[PDB]
Amino acid sequence: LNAIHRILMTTDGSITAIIEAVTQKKVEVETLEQKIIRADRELAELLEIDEGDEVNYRVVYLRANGEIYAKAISFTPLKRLENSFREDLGKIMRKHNIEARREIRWSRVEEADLALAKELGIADRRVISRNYNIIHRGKVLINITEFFPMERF
Amino acid sequence: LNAIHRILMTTDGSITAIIEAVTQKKVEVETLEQKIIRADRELAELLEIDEGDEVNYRVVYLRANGEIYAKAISFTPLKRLENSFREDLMRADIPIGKIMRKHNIEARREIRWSRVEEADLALAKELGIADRRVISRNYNIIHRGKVLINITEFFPMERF
Repeated sequence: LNAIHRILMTTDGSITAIIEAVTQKKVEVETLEQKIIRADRELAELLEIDEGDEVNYRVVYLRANGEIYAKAISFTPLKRLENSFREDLGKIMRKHNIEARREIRWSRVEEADLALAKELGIADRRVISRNYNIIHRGKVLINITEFFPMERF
Repeated sequence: LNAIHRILMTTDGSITAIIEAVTQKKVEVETLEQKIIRADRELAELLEIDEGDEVNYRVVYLRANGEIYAKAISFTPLKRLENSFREDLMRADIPIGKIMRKHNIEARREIRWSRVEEADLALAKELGIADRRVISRNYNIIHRGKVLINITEFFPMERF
């Protein structure tokens, strides 16, 4: 673990700002899936909503230079969206002046299922992964899981 | 400019966490001073409060080893605080970040400057630095649409 790796392991700051500072390039987001799904029991618990509530499920790459620096999976309860914010669905957040806090649930170094390894196009299969909530008006607004290919940082 | 300097320039995460990661040492926060001041015109404007309103003024060091990795200067209008938040601030030894976590403060940030300078002789002596370049930043923490805290931070580039 180098110094960037260790900052990634512990930070509660924007991961896009870190990527932009490291690469000195703007992050480009590619959406790989976006679906409305119904929350099961465990997802309902995580998002503090009722089982069967609608949740926006999104999978993305964050690119910088032209390489993938993160893969990110998010769950956003629709019940929780202001009507403007809903039609739009971090860029949505600075744009709407959203006040929130971040709750880092876990972070870890791991391999890196062979699927993910091939997807990201990495030789060294070590990734940092983390999970956090974005808390707005005292409730989970978004739960985010992120994967950082270590050899890229 | 290295990657860590550039991270420091833009980050909205805990500077305490970043220093502990870079050094792999625990940081100790020293509150050098905490005072009550009355806002003059420029402060009242910075904080959008009334001239004469009471402001908590706090100067802090982040040390890792025995070396200063950051100096932070904060202004916090006392009227903008709930009772228990205010008392925690008055306790003086509880870092601002911890106070906000403890009270579940939701916020956003507005950066006012983030730049490389250009440290005068006194700040250089104060930090104990040969190369005088520092990252200087200033931002407001906005809560409930108002300025909760204005924070200035100096990081000696030498230590990173």
